[PDB]
Amino acid sequence: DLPVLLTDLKIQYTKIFINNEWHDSVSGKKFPVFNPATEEELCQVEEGDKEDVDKAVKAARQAFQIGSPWRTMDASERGRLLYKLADLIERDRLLLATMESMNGGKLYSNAYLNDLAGCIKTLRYCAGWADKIQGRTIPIDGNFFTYTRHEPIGVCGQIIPWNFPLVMLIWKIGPALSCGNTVVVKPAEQTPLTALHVASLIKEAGFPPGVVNIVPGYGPTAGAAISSHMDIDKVAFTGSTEVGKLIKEAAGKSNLKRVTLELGGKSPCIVLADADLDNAVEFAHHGVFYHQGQCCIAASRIFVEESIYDEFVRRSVERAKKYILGNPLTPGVTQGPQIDKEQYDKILDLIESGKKEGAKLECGGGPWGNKGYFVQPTVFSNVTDEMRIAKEEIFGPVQQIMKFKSLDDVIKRANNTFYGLSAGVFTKDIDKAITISSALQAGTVWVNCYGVVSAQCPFGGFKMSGNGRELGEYGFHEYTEVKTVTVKISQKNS
Amino acid sequence: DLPVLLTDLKIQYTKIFINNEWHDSVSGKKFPVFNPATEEELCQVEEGDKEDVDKAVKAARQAFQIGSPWRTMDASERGRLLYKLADLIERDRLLLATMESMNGGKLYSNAYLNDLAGCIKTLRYCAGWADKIQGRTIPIDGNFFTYTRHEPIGVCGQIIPWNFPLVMLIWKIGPALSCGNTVVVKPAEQTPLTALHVASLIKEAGFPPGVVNIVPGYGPTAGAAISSHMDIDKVAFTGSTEVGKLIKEAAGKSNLKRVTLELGGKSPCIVLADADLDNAVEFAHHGVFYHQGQCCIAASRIFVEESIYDEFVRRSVERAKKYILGNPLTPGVTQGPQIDKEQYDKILDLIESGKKEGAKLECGGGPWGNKGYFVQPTVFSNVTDEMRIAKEEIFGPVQQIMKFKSLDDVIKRANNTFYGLSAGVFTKDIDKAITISSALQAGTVWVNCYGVVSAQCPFGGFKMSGNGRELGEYGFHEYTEVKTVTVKISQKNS
Amino acid sequence: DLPVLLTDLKIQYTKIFINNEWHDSVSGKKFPVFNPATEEELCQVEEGDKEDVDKAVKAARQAFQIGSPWRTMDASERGRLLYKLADLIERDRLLLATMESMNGGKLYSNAYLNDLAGCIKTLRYCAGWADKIQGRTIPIDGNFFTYTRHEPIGVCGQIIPWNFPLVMLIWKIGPALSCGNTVVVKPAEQTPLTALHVASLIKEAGFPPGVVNIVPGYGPTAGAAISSHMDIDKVAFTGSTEVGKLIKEAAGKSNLKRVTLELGGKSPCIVLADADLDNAVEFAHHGVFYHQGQCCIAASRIFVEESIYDEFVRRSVERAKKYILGNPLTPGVTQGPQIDKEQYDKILDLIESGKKEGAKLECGGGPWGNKGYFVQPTVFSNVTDEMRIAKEEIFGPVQQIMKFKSLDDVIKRANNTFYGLSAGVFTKDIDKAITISSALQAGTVWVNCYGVVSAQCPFGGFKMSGNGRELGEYGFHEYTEVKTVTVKISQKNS
Amino acid sequence: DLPVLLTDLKIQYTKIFINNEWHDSVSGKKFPVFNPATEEELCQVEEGDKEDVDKAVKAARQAFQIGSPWRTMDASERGRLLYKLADLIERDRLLLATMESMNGGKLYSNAYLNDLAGCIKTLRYCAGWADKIQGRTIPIDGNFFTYTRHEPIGVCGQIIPWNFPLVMLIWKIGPALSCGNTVVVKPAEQTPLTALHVASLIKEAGFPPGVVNIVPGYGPTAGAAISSHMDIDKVAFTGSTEVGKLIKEAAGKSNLKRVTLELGGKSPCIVLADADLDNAVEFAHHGVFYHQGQCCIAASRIFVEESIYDEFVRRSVERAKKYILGNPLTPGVTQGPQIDKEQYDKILDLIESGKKEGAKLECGGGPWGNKGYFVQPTVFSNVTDEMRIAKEEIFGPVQQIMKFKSLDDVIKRANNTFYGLSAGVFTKDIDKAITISSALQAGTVWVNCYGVVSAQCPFGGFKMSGNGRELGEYGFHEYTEVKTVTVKISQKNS
Ligand SMILES: CC(C)CCn1c(CN2CCC(C(N)=O)CC2)nc2c1c(=O)n(C)c(=O)n2C
Ligand SMILES: CC(C)CCn1c(CN2CCC(C(N)=O)CC2)nc2c1c(=O)n(C)c(=O)n2C
Ligand SMILES: [Cl-]
Ligand SMILES: [Cl-]
Ligand SMILES: [Cl-]
Ligand SMILES: [Cl-]
Ligand SMILES: [Cl-]
Ligand SMILES: [Cl-]
Ligand SMILES: [Cl-]
Ligand SMILES: [Cl-]
Ligand SMILES: [Yb+3]
Ligand SMILES: [Yb+3]
Ligand SMILES: [Yb+3]
Ligand SMILES: [Yb+3]
Ligand SMILES: [Yb+3]
Ligand SMILES: [Yb+3]
Ligand SMILES: [Yb+3]
Ligand SMILES: [Yb+3]
Repeated sequence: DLPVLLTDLKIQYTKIFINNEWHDSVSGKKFPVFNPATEEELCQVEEGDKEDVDKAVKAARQAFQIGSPWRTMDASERGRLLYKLADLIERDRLLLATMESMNGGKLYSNAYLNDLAGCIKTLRYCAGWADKIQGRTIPIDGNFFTYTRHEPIGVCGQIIPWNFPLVMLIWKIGPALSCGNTVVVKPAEQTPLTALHVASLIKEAGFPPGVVNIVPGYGPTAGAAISSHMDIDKVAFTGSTEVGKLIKEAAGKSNLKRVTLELGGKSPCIVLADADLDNAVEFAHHGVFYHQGQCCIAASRIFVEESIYDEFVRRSVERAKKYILGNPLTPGVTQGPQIDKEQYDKILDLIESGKKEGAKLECGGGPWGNKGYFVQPTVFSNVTDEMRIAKEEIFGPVQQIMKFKSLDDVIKRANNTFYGLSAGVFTKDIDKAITISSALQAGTVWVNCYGVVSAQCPFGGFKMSGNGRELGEYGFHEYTEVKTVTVKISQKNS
Repeated sequence: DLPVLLTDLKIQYTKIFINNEWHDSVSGKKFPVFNPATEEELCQVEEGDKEDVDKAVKAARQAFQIGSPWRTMDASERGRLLYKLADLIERDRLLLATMESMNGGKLYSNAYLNDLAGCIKTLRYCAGWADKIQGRTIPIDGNFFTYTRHEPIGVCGQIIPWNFPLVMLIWKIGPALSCGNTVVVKPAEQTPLTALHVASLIKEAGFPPGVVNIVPGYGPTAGAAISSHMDIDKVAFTGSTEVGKLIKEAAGKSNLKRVTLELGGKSPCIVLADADLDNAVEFAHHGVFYHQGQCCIAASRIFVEESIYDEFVRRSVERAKKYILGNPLTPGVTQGPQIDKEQYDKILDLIESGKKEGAKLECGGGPWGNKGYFVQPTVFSNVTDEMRIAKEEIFGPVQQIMKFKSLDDVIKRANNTFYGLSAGVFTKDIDKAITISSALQAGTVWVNCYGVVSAQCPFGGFKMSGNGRELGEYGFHEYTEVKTVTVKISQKNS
Repeated sequence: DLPVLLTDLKIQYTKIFINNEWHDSVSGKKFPVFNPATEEELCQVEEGDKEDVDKAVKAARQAFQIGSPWRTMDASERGRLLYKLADLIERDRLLLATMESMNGGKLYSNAYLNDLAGCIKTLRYCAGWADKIQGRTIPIDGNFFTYTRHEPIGVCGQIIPWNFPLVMLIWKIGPALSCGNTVVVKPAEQTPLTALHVASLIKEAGFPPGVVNIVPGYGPTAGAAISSHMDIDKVAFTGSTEVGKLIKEAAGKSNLKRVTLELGGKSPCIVLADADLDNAVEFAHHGVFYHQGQCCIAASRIFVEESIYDEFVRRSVERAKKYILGNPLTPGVTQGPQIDKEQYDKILDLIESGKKEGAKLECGGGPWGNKGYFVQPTVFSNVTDEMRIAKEEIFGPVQQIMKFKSLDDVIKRANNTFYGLSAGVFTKDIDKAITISSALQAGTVWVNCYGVVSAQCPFGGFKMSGNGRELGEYGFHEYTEVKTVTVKISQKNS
Repeated sequence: DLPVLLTDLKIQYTKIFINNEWHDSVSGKKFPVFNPATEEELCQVEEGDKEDVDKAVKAARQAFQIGSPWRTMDASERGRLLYKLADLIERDRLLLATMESMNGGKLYSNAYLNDLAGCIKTLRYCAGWADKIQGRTIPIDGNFFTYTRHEPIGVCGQIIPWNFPLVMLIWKIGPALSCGNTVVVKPAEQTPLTALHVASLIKEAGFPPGVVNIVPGYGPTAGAAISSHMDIDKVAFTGSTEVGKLIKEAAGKSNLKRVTLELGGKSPCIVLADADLDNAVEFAHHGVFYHQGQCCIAASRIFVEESIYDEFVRRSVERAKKYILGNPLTPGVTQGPQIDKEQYDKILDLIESGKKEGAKLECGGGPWGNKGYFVQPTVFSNVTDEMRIAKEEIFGPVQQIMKFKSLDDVIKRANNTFYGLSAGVFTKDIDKAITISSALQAGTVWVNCYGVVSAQCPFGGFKMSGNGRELGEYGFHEYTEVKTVTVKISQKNS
């Protein structure tokens, strides 16, 4: 059931958010925000820089001080605030989904039914952990009483990507706040709008001032200022592996701040001859085409056993030829635009290498429309491991299909990459499902499905697809700092 | 009870250890190892470089492959191997302590009674975790069965310091092996000898070849090769904050390998007027003077409430004037040398800044002897927060004592540093012990004691004193990589 | 004789200049330009970035191609264009000086009589070199005819400082164009306006399109894009030593582009007992106070022989107390503001270290007015070599005076710095003038004067005050690339 | 006429040379030096490191002090010392050529007749410049007397390659010493021996102590110590473009030391249809095959007009098939080994890409012998611009031959590279020789010859083949620092 907003969307919040008030940039400058489906400017937003990241950090530091309201309130009350924030987002679900769809080029049905549901559910999940973060008492050698505190780390810098602006904002602030941190958030330059609306709801919910600060701006200026800042205790980043390496270097050079990264992928699927073919086709399809291919976990290499390869390719091409391109706000439209020109260019470039290096083009392979950053859904068969479209993250609607005959070999081929975010295995055989998923060097392995992500389980990459995990019980460890307290006593007893 | 070796020590193992065999360096070169108490060359050891770090990593990678003996053996058998290795070290306790004492300038009583006991106990602790590392089953939304595997990460590069060579070797390899990793270890250039003996025992114990590789050599060559290597999954390092920043940058630039660091400190003690004065004096003393001040956790800033300050200083100076300097192998000797000339120079330099910047010199303040890197135990009173001896890690036998009158102020002063490894609080008041230890930005806080370290509890720094934790249940998390497996099912039931 | 503009200044040129046309920024953004005497915004200018630096470089590259008008025109015609440009600047002298004075906080008398005269004279000087740049014929061994061509290098990136915007623009483009290069100029963010007016005159004079491109914007964005650009053959920069090191690193990492730097100073004067005291006082005064101390060559350490030290200090303080602070456009005003807040802050910070570290404050030492970045002219006597005000470039109206008794010693003290831009020697003795000036590690040494700079002689630093020389016959070498052509012949004759 | 040494060579000088005395390394370590034709160790040499580079620099700095013998001696006497050093090298010509041939794998006829003749001639050339380095007197505006001093820069760090050890040592120290600098030289790790012999002759000739210091050792240790050293005024380096970028970055980060680089090439020849075909074949052949292809200026891309392409290829292959591989000390042998395994590997790797990417292999293409680093002389025809063997410097005996039909196009292809060291043009037409050589982006262009290098003319690269020039009148500018002295006078007269 898909309700819609019964009034044109008005853009209201466009300023820097620090200490629960709206700030103009120190420079005075603003920057444009565009709608990727029309290339039209939607509004202008205040441009944060080093100078503004400093006001946000001083505020975050102040709200983190011993004796402050955020440090002294019950953990259950931190949880309460988070639940309240989720209720408010549920209240503004129609406007946030529309804003998300219009700003981020995201199908409104997905924005409303998937993105907003996931934001609300993940916040509610995080809220429940707040008063269940516990340390330990430990039977140390000698006459001592030893316990641990799982304290918040402190001021956390959090850099949000443009592909899932609201979801990723909540994946970041949810755990960080549940554990008792304060945050300085830099949403993507392309997609700052939904974050600023959420900021208004953070103020409404009653979070103490300085606990969440949101500084829209550019990666090279505001993002660099975060990663190199001397009083930021931790940085979290989701984005390309390329920028991830710069983040990790900047932390090193500056103050050795803790770093977690969720980066790109070139995630493989392995489809065995005994698999339910239609199920494998459908999940692998959605796996690569979801949100215009703009997912870190895109199933961008599909290995299919030789004897069912032809039939897999046929059914796959058939599914890809059913899309309807257009503005993501209109019902019936099933493929929106790419986010922007850089991405658009990179994708078209990569599609050309495919054709040129000699992959079989099954459909698509060019742009679409007179306005927007639209790419036709594209399928390549007979792709080989040396081709650019098998090595590089495309981040576009471009599916690679490959054959294999030997299982040992295809696992080595699946693993033969610096990436390692996710993978898929399709088979009816118990032993193969368990042994293959154990052998894949990937952070999440799906068996007979793909792209199943939930707040209850940890998510992150092996190798250069990331450091650390988000969500689940695990993700909450990355947002605490462990302190051991050891007290001399006259005599211990077990 | 202090038994000794009834024969002169012979140096036996001096080569690179890869695949359970002894290798000459690829270059052919060797480097000298000296005895810091006599400045005499003890032997020559094979010098590992990039080219040799590569042979060690290829071996570690091979031993980590799916289907290998180390990957397929029962976790309980990994535990068994570790227990066996501890029994062997217990068997060679006399020779290892002597080697440690002679190579590292460490008092033989401490080497035998503390270092060797700690190595054996910590290995036995780690051995017991091997088959108790568990993942989770998770009640994800939707019709799915989801579980996690806590897999080993892979090839771990581990860089050991010179101050506690054997203990730190075991803190590194214990957890790493218990979790199922393979390792490439680079002991300190000053102190490679005990590591190479342990390597012989790793072979005797029956570890599969390639599971532990030990490559002696230099930081700038062998250490840099580890930190920048493209097929090393994680690096662990203990040493200075300065080198720690280079390690973290190199990981960033190369392959985004995971990084844990245990770095320096400028650890404070706060002594309240109600404290047991003699107990506080004794622990603070040992806190700074242990092993010639060459401890990351040195209690190098001691803040004492004004009304008991004079009496604390008097008793402290009294204790410091009781040492007997000499070769650490002779009974009755209670202070050995510094490790080497660089450290010796840095310490004497820093002692001069004290005198010059106008701290009150209470005893010591110069070198000792005609041979060795000996520094007189040194105490400064009326030290202030701006002095070099209050800001910089000395890593030498040099105690700083300071007064305070206001508790709020002294906590801010304690916290006013980029370091954050440890701290001490001395008081009889429950509320003060709990509230002060909560307010200190330090990884371990001792109450009415100092320097109490055990395998059962996690150890690591806040801020620039480190990233991550070692030992305890916690340390074992840093040596696993979490994989989520999500399986489509027809219907789930709770 | 000081004529003035008989109409209010209107700001006309505010856009990016590429191929002799005005361009909006690719982003669409603009940035404010302020008047430092009132803190009022004067106008907004188009903000160039990487994306716009690329349009400028492609244009510069195209105008440099073999067969193009700029490459094929007579060298004498390049000279003609430069003379014409000087005539045009002479025509617009009143408006350019006013614009300079208003935008850069520069006394109008100096702007009109010194800056504009220097621009015109230096351009005319450079114009005369164009057809007098010659290579060589060389009597190589063997039967060959060998000659050299002194070709232009190619596309030169030139980054202009804010202290002398027009003068430095001409010091850069004059030689570069005379030698036949094409340029991409990034004026200072504070002072882009006069450059854009000159650009209009470059178009009027008839330079081929693409020979001069001017891209206003920020150092970290537009300046970094220049220094790291892959198709820029050379970068010239005047500014702080700090940024200079980044420029030189960026050139290294990118394309090994040639680099010339004119950086800061901490320039000394040595005043001997036999000097003409009044002359030494007057030149040393102007030496440090010229343009609010905002000169790379500021005489910021004045060493005066003990027996005339007191009298030198008295006369110096007397001269410093005669200033009249105010807006630089009003006659009678003799000290304008500092350029901006960062500089203002740094200066006030440094003045405090003086007082605190215990220099004798003779006058000044605080801000002035309710608007503007005004600092009172400040004099310190009894300054010593360890003080911050003796080691750091202040770049403000702050004079340091020091005593000496031994000539050997004071030369070592003069030289005891990483800087080395300039120095002054005041004496009546021939031998002392020659021997002292030979012994000073400085690029320009004045004898019985200071701050005498002319187009005919080379200007640049020793040590960390710069690499290379500007102006004179010398400066023209830094803008050519030497090609040797060796032709096989049957028989050579002398 | 080829005389030989009438006794087996004995290796005599193997230590670090500082202040005209022989020093053991501070570490105590030595490193092996091998004979590339037999893989046999020739001797061991003292290994210099940071710690030893510091002793060399302190010595160089002391010898450069005002009032020292090297600073105060007549320039003509610096010249005299250099002439004397050349006479001594002429005296030891037989032993130096043998040492060169044995250590560097260089044909003895070439070592004796070319390398040693070039060393002696270039030193004699440099000696004659010493008292002919002059500054200027300059007609500055105003009443001033202005002159310039062309002073030595100071301590120059000089890093010598392994391909022409003695020649390049003299190209570096000749100009540097003639201008009055002091030097710290780091010969290649492969080829330190001839440098150390020359050092003995520098002492014999009577150079003041500290004027030349020679520190054998490794690039990553001794070479890095030079490039990053804080009291070294300039660094000169010849080697790969890759290391060149590190040198230039290190200078930037450290002390902004001046930098000159002579780096790799991928130098083209253009052979027009009207050329003397046999002459073009012979020079292009020697151009690529000289010293086993181990020349920066290797003619590694030969473009031949279509109508004479086949005949050029035939004649070229014919010439390449006439070599005799073996130890370079035996008469009749015409091709020695490659310098070492790394180079050997890189060359064989690159030869494989040729075959694989589909160039026509005309002869060679594999290794030779059971000992040594020998590669068969290799010729490829029908090479195209995208192939690895057309883009990458091979530095081995591997000739690339390509066709062209359009002159405009082939000049663009010649220029379409980041390299730019040299080029060759073969034609009988005056206009084509002049216009083509003007259009080539190369530092040296030969017409109807190749590889003609002499002390009288400047040598260096455009683009990423280097910064600056060596030899000729020009090279001497890179070893001076210009000081302007401006003296106030009552009245000037022309
Ligand atoms: C990493 C994430 C944002 C991917 C988005 N996504 C969703 C919806 N998504 C948002 C709410 C999330 C939450 N609960 O927070 C649950 C997951 N569905 C997907 C995908 C997907 O990337 N791919 C490849 C898919 O195939 N499908 C089906
Ligand atoms: C970090 C560590 C190596 C410090 C060494 N240490 C020990 C003995 N040590 C070795 C075995 C370790 C184990 N169980 O692994 C237990 C701890 N005792 C100490 C200290 C100490 O540094 N300081 C400051 C002290 O005051 N005391 C008393
Ligand atoms: Cl477009
Ligand atoms: Cl478009
Ligand atoms: Cl000593
Ligand atoms: Cl000593
Ligand atoms: Cl202000
Ligand atoms: Cl102000
Ligand atoms: Cl070999
Ligand atoms: Cl071989
Ligand atoms: Yb952009
Ligand atoms: Yb378009
Ligand atoms: Yb050392
Ligand atoms: Yb000594
Ligand atoms: Yb600014
Ligand atoms: Yb103000
Ligand atoms: Yb090597
Ligand atoms: Yb071999």
